[PDB]
Amino acid sequence: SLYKKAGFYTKLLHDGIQPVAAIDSNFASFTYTPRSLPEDDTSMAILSMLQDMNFINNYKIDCPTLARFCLMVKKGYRDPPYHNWMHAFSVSHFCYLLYKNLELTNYLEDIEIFALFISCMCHDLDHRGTNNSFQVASKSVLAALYSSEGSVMERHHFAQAIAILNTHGCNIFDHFSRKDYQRMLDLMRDIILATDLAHHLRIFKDLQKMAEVGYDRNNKQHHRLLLCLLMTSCDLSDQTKGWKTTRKIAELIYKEFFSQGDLEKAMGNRPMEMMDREKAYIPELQISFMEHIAMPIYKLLQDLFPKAAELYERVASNREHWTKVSHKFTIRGLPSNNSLDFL
Amino acid sequence: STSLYKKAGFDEYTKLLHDGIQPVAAIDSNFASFTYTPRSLPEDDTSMAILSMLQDMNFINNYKIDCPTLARFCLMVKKGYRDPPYHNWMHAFSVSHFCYLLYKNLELTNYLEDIEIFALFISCMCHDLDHRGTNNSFQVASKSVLAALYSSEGSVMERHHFAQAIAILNTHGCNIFDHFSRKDYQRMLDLMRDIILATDLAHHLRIFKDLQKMAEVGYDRNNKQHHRLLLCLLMTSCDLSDQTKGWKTTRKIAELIYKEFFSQGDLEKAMGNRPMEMMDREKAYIPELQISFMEHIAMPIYKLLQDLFPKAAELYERVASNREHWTKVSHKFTIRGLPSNNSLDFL
Ligand SMILES: C[C@@H](c1ccc(C(F)(F)F)cc1)n1nc(CC(F)(F)F)c2c(=O)[nH]c(=O)[nH]c21
Ligand SMILES: C[C@@H](c1ccc(C(F)(F)F)cc1)n1nc(CC(F)(F)F)c2c(=O)[nH]c(=O)[nH]c21
Ligand SMILES: [Mg+2]
Ligand SMILES: [Mg+2]
Ligand SMILES: [Zn+2]
Ligand SMILES: [Zn+2]
Repeated sequence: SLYKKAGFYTKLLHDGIQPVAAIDSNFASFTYTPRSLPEDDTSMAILSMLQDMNFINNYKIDCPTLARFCLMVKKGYRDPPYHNWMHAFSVSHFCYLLYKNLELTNYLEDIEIFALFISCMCHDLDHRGTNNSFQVASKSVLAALYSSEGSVMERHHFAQAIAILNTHGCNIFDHFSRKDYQRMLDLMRDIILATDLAHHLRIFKDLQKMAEVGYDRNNKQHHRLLLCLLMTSCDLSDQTKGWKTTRKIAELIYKEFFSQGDLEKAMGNRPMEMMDREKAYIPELQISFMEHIAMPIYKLLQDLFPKAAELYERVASNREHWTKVSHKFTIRGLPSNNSLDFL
Repeated sequence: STSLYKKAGFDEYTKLLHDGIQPVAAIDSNFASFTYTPRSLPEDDTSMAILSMLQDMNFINNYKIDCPTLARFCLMVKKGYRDPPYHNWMHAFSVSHFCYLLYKNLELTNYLEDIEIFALFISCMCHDLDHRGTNNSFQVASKSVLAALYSSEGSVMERHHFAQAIAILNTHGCNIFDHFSRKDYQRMLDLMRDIILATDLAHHLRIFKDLQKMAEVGYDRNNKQHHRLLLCLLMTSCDLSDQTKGWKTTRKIAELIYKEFFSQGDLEKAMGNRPMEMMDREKAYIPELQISFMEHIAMPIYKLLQDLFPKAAELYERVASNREHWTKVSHKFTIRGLPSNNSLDFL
């Protein structure tokens, strides 16, 4: 359960901004797997995506400040199996896919799309590989600061994002008007807080009604709800990839969750069944997660954007794959080597 | 028709700064005492009294606040309250005055940061902005625009009060803190959000055990959570401070509270719903409701305050004394709801 922080540029300045097709001919496709990109190329890909969406030119972002900000955000992640920089990078890449494939500019303002992308980059900053309930249980300084207001980790992720903006030479919004600077902070706060599953559960009925009635671009609340839905669709986007990606991400998720369970046991507390390597049956847990959490989010996305149909179909297909592979997975927890390759 | 409460305008200035800011002793020699009843000050003098309190606490000088901006901000906040019997500007003014009394009598500068005390006072002025004379449950039942915006997160009215405070700061010529650094401006917004949200009784009940733990172990001025808990406790003590005044005040405030609550109950009945017993003029027995409110909500707040600040003992004693007064009333009060003339002057 020990996950380290790497700390407390010239390559990016020389050729950090590349045409996205040079990264991969399939880079702007829903079939691209951003985890296939070497970690050392991810900062360049972030700048390339911001350039391709034209935010660097439109918002007059200083490229050296943007390169420093990207490197700070990357260094802001610890190394647990799942909640690491490669996860934030892949969530950011999905936001870019939504911009490139769906007609986002016809639903949201440019500033809202920009905040969604930056929020994707920052949304799990300084994650400890433990959930909100663990923060409360371990009586952590994060729980001491935020538990009374809800969403302990998410309030921390936003605080970490603000701390990077306040670091000398990293403020990518430095030249914005006081009104636009504040608008960015408010959007980042709302979007990052939307990543707490408890928040999604509380607003589900309202997202359901928005898709039922129809998206109204003149309704400010519809913009807020859509941003919440888009953010959760980016956070769960590993489930929209191929079966091999889904299988590997289950391995990473459960290695992280089971380490939390082991730590709770060492503290003399009984963990939730899903975090207990002695009780959890991964295929059943993943089928339930896909049915209750991921599939409804992508079905809502399909209802608002017809071009998103393939995402829901992929999630449903990955759910069916777990049922078919469960006959070969006869154990609780993970195998001795923590790998699901045998499936 | 008694549920219709108007806004004076939409979401007296030159006159407010003509003779300069008044020293508090010129307003009243008893202005900084726990025996002062701020509801006695004429409503037209309240904006000047707010500036006078900010000047006496040295916030205008220490933060170099622009006096015309502060005068406009004060007038916008005052105009931001509707006219229900209890949740009107005189309540926000009285709550702000109590904050000032805590500053003067409990020497808060030895427990909290200057910016925290400043945010507490501003939050007191703004904490019930645009109140409709209804509770949070009513917003959900009436399917209001406020419930549509905030019901999932709880504290519907309190999130609205904070939003209204922010809208005033965003009005041209009303941003009293726009010269603050980005870090300090954010600190002020976070403090105002937390302090206003602490006025939801459900929030107070959730943090109650932690407030008791803090009072038991002892306040630590180096502990950030202790500062946050203390701000919540002080805000709740300001919000219920009418109970620390004389019996005449407690009796009048019961009249105002129940006129407001019963109008909500009548409105719920007109909507085909059965309201809470405390809001139903046909079921409510005011002396017992007030004894319960005092014993289970108000007295524990002033007891925690006394535990943390010995000089606050007189506040707890006064609240306990007003509770004993309701026990005396319960043996000479034979009606449900309020009398037909809506007056408790028969007491
Ligand atoms: C951290 C958590 C989680 C984060 C965020 C949201 C929200 F944004 F929707 F609220 C929900 C859930 N999470 N993430 C995955 C991986 C992913 F599916 F994303 F590929 C999984 C998973 O496979 N099984 C789980 O029981 N929880 C999982
Ligand atoms: C609006 C409510 C109320 C506000 C705020 C808080 C918290 F901040 F503590 F949470 C609790 C309770 N409230 N206010 C009073 C008047 C006062 F006592 F303040 F003089 C009363 C009352 O006499 N009886 C009640 O049943 N509820 C009352
Ligand atoms: Mg998260
Ligand atoms: Mg209130
Ligand atoms: Zn995430
Ligand atoms: Zn109040």
